[PDB]
Amino acid sequence: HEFVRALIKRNCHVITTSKGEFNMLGIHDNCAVVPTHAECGDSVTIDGREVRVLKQCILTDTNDTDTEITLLWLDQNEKFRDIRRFIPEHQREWSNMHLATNVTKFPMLDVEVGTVIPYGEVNLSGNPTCRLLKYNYPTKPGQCGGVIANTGNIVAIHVGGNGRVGYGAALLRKYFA
Repeated sequence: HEFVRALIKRNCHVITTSKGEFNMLGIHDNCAVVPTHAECGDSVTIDGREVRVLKQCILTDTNDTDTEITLLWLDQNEKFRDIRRFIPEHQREWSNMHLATNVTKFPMLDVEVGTVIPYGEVNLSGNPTCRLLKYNYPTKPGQCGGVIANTGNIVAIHVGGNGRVGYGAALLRKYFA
């Protein structure tokens, strides 16, 4: 609510790649999360400036299936507010979740997507993607990277949809240990 808006303002940035504009969610220290299909390079445009990526980790499950989550370790002095304590340890169903992003098409957007349910593996644009949470909301192109959350629970980043539902990549605390 207030929590989600403060999260966007404090930890989120516009990342621009050849795939367009995405929301980038800082997690802790210099480590941020972006959708894997943003295809970030060795340096990324953040809030209109080139930022060098010290290390990139494309996260996979134990069968090497994409989670659609990529970790960026950024060459910056700033430290993200450590939000790991709000990131769940396991996949679970959540009620009254919001999608929030800040992007040219969707500036300071916050919308209620409702209930978020663990949904498993889905092929997104031909690529198998695991550990997705699904919400019955007609999410739109340009909302990728948006945060799926509510007060105290930071649960996914938005990574796809089909015009009727949205798929979020589950954020799990062990990713960020």
